[PDB]
Amino acid sequence: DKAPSHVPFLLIGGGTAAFAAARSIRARDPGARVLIVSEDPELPYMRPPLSKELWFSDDPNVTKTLRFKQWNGKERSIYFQPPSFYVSAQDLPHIENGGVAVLTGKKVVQLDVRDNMVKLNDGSQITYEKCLIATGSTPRSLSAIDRAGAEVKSRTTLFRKIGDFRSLEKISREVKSITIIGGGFLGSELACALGRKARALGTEVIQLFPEKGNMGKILPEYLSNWTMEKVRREGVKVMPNAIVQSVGVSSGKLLIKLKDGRKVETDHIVAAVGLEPNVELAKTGGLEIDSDFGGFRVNAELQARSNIWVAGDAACFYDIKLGRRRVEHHDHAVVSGRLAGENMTGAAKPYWHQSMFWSDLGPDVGYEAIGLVDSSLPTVGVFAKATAQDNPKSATYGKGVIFYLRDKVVVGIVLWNIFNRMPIARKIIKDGEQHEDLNEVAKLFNIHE
Ligand SMILES: Cc1cc2nc3c(=O)[nH]c(=O)nc-3n(C[C@H](O)[C@H](O)[C@H](O)COP(=O)(O)OP(=O)(O)OC[C@H]3O[C@@H](n4cnc5c(N)ncnc54)[C@H](O)[C@@H]3O)c2cc1C
Repeated sequence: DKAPSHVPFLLIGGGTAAFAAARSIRARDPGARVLIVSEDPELPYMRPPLSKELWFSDDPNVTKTLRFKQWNGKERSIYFQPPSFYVSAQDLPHIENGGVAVLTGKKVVQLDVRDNMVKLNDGSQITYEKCLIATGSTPRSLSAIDRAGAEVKSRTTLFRKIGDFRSLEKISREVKSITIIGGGFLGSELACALGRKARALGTEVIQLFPEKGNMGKILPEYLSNWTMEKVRREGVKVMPNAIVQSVGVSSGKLLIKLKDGRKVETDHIVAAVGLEPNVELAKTGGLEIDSDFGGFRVNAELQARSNIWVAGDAACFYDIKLGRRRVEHHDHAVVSGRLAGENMTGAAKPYWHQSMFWSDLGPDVGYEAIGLVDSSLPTVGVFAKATAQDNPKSATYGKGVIFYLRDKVVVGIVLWNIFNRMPIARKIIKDGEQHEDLNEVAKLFNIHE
């Protein structure tokens, strides 16, 4: 497949924000010709199932089919659309009423804003009328791993893509002990997925991290501690307050030394320690990056320059209500991709509809969030006992709401085992009231007493 020399809409990166923008552009302009350039070999696909539902499939071919059952048992593909949705890049200029093409296996390596042109890694050049940068993020590594040898590096997984799901799933069936470094939602999701697999055979899964509990940077202490206990009960050796000093090999085994003196022996490492946005194109492009939040600096309309927009993980945007931010979540990529697509077809609209976040630690435990969520912000938590419907599966102390406050106004919300109430949370954040009583506000989420 060969890119044309010119395309009206060029989308750089072939993930969630690009796919959503393509969909939005085609809705706004049913004859649009849209080219997605994607460095990966696969068509656009969603990432969340890679750490969740693909692990809970009992079909041993799931690795090949990439089809998963949602918690409620409905089956679907990780791909946003099948191959029949797309047209070829070479045919894109000619097909009547246009289409969406994906040039896979190609990376955009230079952006020339003045001449509305990009160059690919193979030396082809493509001129565009409107461009979206949707390049996503790259995993941080741990310095202790960077200092270790090549064997350690080759037995350390940075969990991002289909290839990683496949490689780690295989490892899971081969080794006796896997260690996850990182206490965030992704680390914790992998801990639960791996712990579930380990269970039949009682093999070992370790999760270690510097905080006092799982998701300690986002959740307050009570709930972070509650979450750690839940992960432990999934059959995981959880080691909080753990700072890695070094990692080496010995007797074929990986040896992890912690600052506090503890040592861990394991067969494979998964490092889930957060991300950096992929801003390589900003230097050739002369595009500003945000030194406070990372990412391309764009405005409330996701716009960087006259015919360049940025969406998804890579976009540091101005939120008129909540302030400048960069958000790295699936629904944000959907919302911002869609918005950029509308703005690329004349919309001129600001980011307004607040995107949400979720995480499931199996069919039985679910979190959703929206707005400014950071455990350093003042929080107020209101909780209750869970009913049988308060879990991710049935949706399609055991529950509660956490309010995140700034200038005594709710700027963020976390819902713990409370589903189908995101719109209420969104409306509370939108209205920016000073609430006399957050226990009264908790009643909007069916949390009483
Ligand atoms: C395992 C996993 C589980 C997750 N679970 C959740 C969840 O439960 N809930 C949630 O809210 N969020 C979740 N996320 C986060 C969510 O997937 C991301 O926020 C989302 O993928 C961001 O979309 P994006 O378009 O910005 O980037 P991506 O979807 O990452 O797409 C960027 C694509 O562009 C490619 N690319 C980069 N640079 C170039 C270039 N120069 N040329 C060509 N191609 C390029 C990249 O290789 C990549 O394929 C998860 C992420 C992972 C990895």
